[PDB]
This record gives sequence, C-alpha cells and structure tokens, in this order.
Amino acid sequence: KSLSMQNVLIVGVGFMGGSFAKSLRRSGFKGKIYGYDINPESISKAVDLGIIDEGTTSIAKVEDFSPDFVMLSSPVRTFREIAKKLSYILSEDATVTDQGSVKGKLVYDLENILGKRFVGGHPIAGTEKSGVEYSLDNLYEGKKVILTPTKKTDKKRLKLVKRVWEDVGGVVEYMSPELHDYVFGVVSHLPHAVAFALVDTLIHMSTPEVDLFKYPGGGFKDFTRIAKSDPIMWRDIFLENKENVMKAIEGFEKSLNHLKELIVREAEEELVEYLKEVKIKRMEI
Amino acid sequence: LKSLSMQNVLIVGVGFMGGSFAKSLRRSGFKGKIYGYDINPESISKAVDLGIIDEGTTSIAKVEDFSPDFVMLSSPVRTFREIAKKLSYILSEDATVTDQGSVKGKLVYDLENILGKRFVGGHPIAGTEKSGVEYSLDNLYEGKKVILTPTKKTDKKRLKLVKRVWEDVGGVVEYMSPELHDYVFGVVSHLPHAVAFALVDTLIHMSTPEVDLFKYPGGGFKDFTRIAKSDPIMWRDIFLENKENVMKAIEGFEKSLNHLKELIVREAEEELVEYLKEVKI
Ligand SMILES: NC(=O)C1=CN([C@@H]2O[C@H](COP(=O)(O)OP(=O)(O)OC[C@H]3O[C@@H](n4cnc5c(N)ncnc54)[C@H](O)[C@@H]3O)[C@@H](O)[C@H]2O)C=CC1
Ligand SMILES: NC(=O)C1=CN([C@@H]2O[C@H](COP(=O)(O)OP(=O)(O)OC[C@H]3O[C@@H](n4cnc5c(N)ncnc54)[C@H](O)[C@@H]3O)[C@@H](O)[C@H]2O)C=CC1
Ligand SMILES: O=C(O)C(=O)Cc1ccc(O)cc1
Repeated sequence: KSLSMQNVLIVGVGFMGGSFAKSLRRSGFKGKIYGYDINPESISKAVDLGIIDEGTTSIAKVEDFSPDFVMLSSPVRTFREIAKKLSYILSEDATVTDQGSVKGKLVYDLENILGKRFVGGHPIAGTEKSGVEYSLDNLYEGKKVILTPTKKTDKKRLKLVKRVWEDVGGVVEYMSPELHDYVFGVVSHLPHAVAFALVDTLIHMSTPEVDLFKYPGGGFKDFTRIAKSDPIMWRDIFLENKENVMKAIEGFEKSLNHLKELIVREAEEELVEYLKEVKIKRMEI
Repeated sequence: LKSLSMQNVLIVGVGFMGGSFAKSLRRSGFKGKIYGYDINPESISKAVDLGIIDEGTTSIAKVEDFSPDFVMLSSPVRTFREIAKKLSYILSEDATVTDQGSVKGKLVYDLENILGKRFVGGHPIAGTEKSGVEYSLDNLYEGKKVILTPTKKTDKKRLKLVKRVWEDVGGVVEYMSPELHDYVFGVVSHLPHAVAFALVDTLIHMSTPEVDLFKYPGGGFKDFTRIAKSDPIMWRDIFLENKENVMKAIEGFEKSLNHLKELIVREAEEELVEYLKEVKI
C-alpha cells in the first residue's frame, strides 16, 4: 500500500516516547524515526538501543528532519512551548498528536497553536517506570487509547492517529477533552493523590523508636507502588488538571467522612452494608 | 518429643486464615488432631472435604468431645468474647488459647479476664483480601511477621509454645504491647483499608448519567484498591474494635491530604515536587 508517513518525530525520548518509537517500528513502519529532547543523554541512549535513527537537543535542527508526524511524549507542561516552536518549523500538512495524561484546556490551546495539525490523545497504559532504557515494544496492546476530538479537529488526521494506535494494538475511543479530565481526575489522579498522602501519613505518624514502614504486609504494600511515580509528571498533572483534581479530592472526603460517621456512631449493619457495596462494585471490574 | 505438648487443635472460624493455619500446621509435620468450630456448616464440610480439618461442628457444646489443648481463634474479631466465655468452661485448665485477630488492645485484656492464664494474644501479618476456607494456603505465614502481645499477666510457658508454633509454620515473631500494636496497625493497615474502601465509594457517587467511572481502571485505580474487595464482616469488626486508633489514623491522613491540597490550590511548583519526592525512601 501507501506512505502516509515518512518521518516521525518523538518529542521527549523517555519511557513513553521510546515505547511509541519501538512499537511503531515493530508494527512495520519503514520510515525515519527521530528524537527531540532537552536531555542529550536521552537522545544518546535512544540512538544506541536502535529506538531512533538520529536526534538532537536543538529544536531548530528538527526542521532538517522534515517530520510529518509528531508524537509529544515529554511532560505535559512542556507542550505549549514546544508547540509554539514547531508551528513555524512544521509543514501545513504535518500531523501532531500526544500521549499526555491530561487533555482539557491543553488540547484547545494546542489547536490554537498548531492549527488543524493537532489531535489529542492519551494511552491508558500502566506499568510505571521512567526513562528510555525501560521502553517496551508491546506496551499499548489491549489498552484503551483515548482520542479527544473537538469540532475543530481535522477528520483525516483523526483517522490517521486512530489508525496508528491500532497498528500498535491500542483500542481507541473518543472523549471530549473536558470529560477526559473529569474522568481521569477521578479514576487516576485522585488515587495517586491519596497514595502520596498515605505515604506522607506513615512518615508523620512514625515515632523515632517506631518506624511504621517496617510493617507493610497489612494493606500498605500496594500503595507503596505508584507512590513511586515520577514527581515531575505528577506535580504537572496535579496543577494542569487542578480543578478536577480538587473536585475528586472533595468527593473522596465525602465518602471518607461517611465511613467515619458510621465508625463513630458505632453503626454495624450500616457499616457492613457500606463495605459490601464497595466490595461488589470493585469485584465487577 | 513435644508431640505431647500439643495433641488436639481446635480451629475456631474455619475460613481463609483459620484454614491456612490448619494447613500450615499439618504441613509443618503436626500429627495430632485438627478440629473445626464454625457457625457455617459449609465451612466445616468444605474443610473436611479438603483435608483441612479431621472433623468439626457447628455446635459449641460438641467441642468438649474434641478435648482441645490448643485453640486458634480465627473468626471475625468481635466474636472472640462470647466464644471465649463458652470456651472457658469447655476447655481444660491446661488448654492454651491464642488468636489471629487483626486487633489486639483492650480485647487482649478482656480475653485474659475470661480465659485466665490460658490466653496469648497474636496477629500474623500475612494473607490477602481473600475470604473463605477454599482460599486457604499451606505457606501463608512463611517469612511473614507475627506479632504476639504478651502482658504482665501472660503465662510464660504459653508464650513460648505459641511462639514456637508460629515458627514451625514459617513466621517471624516479635512482641508488641497490646496498645502499641493497635496504634501501629491502625495506621499501616486499618487506615489504608478505610482509604481504599472510600476510594471505591467515590467512584460510585462521582459516576453520573453520562459516565460510569468503573469503565476506566488501570490509570491506577485497580492496583490501589485490591483490598477494597476484603471481607465486609471482618473489616466492620476491625474498624469498630480498633475505633479510637482508626479515627486517629484517619485524622493524621487527612492532615497529609490537606497539606497536598494546599500545595495544589496555590500551585507551589517546588513544595509540591519535594512533597511527592517523599515517596522516594
Ligand atoms: N507514566 C505512565 O505510565 C504514563 C505517562 N504518560 C505521559 O507521558 C509523558 C512522559 O512520561 P514518561 O515517558 O513516563 O516520562 P520519562 O520521565 O521517561 O521521559 C520524559 C522524557 O522527556 C524529556 N523532557 C523533559 N522535559 C523536556 C522538555 N522541556 N523538552 C523536551 N524534552 C523533555 C526527558 O528528558 C525524558 O527523556 C508525560 O506527559 C505523561 O503524562 C501517559 C500515560 C501513561
Ligand atoms: N484477611 C486477612 O488477611 C487476615 C485476617 N486476619 C484475621 O483473621 C480472622 C479471620 O479472617 P478471615 O480468615 O479472612 O475471615 P473468613 O471470613 O475467611 O473466615 C471467618 C470464618 O469465621 C466463621 N465465623 C464467623 N462468625 C463466627 C462465630 N461467631 N463463631 C464461629 N465461627 C464464626 C465464618 O463462618 C468463617 O468460616 C479475622 O479476625 C481477621 O481480622 C488476620 C490476618 C490477616
Ligand atoms: O494485602 C492484604 O490484603 C492485607 O492487607 C493482608 C492483611 C489483612 C489484615 C491483617 O490483619 C493483616 C494482613
């Protein structure tokens, strides 16, 4: 068939950018796969592992790569400024998309920056990890990938990006940018927030003689986990999606306060009921 | 040969933990009798069918026929008192009673007051959210901490016996006072359970006619809330029996949550990053 893609640019050649790179080449993409990063060593590791053909830490060099498909894979807050530079560098017919964990306002701003080139996406792909050395060539298989079109998005580009994620094995679905940021503020951002705060709880509730981290086997262990998420990624998510993050935190307090009220009142059947309902809902997934 | 020191074992509450104890004791090479007491006849018959207990009963009177010299309390924590009262007459003066319950505290003193010199307080930090004797495992305690909570009142020969039995099944024994235990496990165990249950409850009431938030897990919801599937009866007993510590643990947590909230509302680039770098120890 056809060559709807010649040179792709990976912006942010880390764990997620590298896995997209890897997955792409392994789906049969024959074109040039390029890297842009602020960290030269990110570029260096990537080249040495085969993950990219050539890169640079100068944004302007990127023009010599003539890229027609850009995957933004650096922390979300770097996107606007990178986009502003790319809007002069990139052809009118290049396609730009992303893997950032928040959409919402950012998608509208990137459309305004890159015009019709932009399509928002977010793969709901787990395994935590950081850095290109960990990137995987089968990361997106089976996972949902959310694209956030608006009435402004170019349908043919939306079609391209959707298909690219199918080639790497993602199962694609559409959501408004605003719905995305409510949903994931609740189902993703909130659990990380409370995990972070739990770990903080054991810090300040320890005494000098009694380290509480010595006893993880009673429920704490699982929280130990994506509490080891990247602080930069999470600071970035928490602020960029601040309003939904806050509303999600408010609802959790509502549930936590209900459970508290029951324990205080020393209820019992009510308490048992409440716990059976959440067990049931949690089991259904 | 202190096969003499333990001949007839009674498992009270033949569920996940009581059956894991039965199973590990047998596998450790115990040749004595293992009996079961439970209000659910199905717990008893499933345990018999699976070779977990030799026989058992749903009638507390009948346990006197079993002549138990060692009793492992393994039913929900708020059942121990009434059960123990019946046991204090059925059991020989030289019988030892111990438990696996997740709360200690007052309950330890109460059980000493009901059972006299017979009782030793214990809590294995082991197992999962599973419930039911069908999920019981013969290696549940290998390399896991077991906390015993002896007091000035504890029979020292019974503490040593209980201690060794936990060791025979792979456990690593340490001691805590009943009050320290309940503080420690109020925050590292009972707290994280409350918070997981309350996490799932949140997805329920933030769902809407537009959206079932349960359709999107594995942005981190799934892994953090496995323990939200734990047993409601077991957890109800825990939260109520350990209420004073649990409420303190939740206050402390809300202090941490509040501090994170302040850093976000005001967008403190730097305090925030350093706060989240807290998880890196
Ligand atoms: N961690 C996860 O499971 C998921 C992450 N994401 C998104 O993927 C993105 C990246 O995450 P990871 O690859 O895990 O991070 P990472 O920390 O492995 O890689 C980030 C890369 O971006 C580079 N970079 C940072 N600032 C930059 C800038 N201003 N300009 C150019 N390059 C820059 C870093 O040098 C590094 O090479 C984030 O937007 C995140 O929200 C999305 C879904 C899941
Ligand atoms: N789930 C876990 O990982 C751990 C639980 N524990 C403690 O172990 C004890 C048992 O927990 P699981 O084995 O998971 O619960 P389970 O629900 O698997 O088993 C409880 C068994 O107790 C029986 N039972 C209930 N009320 C009773 C009564 N009044 N008299 C006699 N039998 C009764 C039930 O029919 C059931 O067969 C609880 O005190 C719990 O706090 C301790 C450490 C870990
Ligand atoms: O990982 C889990 O499910 C646990 O939290 C296991 C657990 C539950 C209750 C306890 O008293 C001790 C250990």
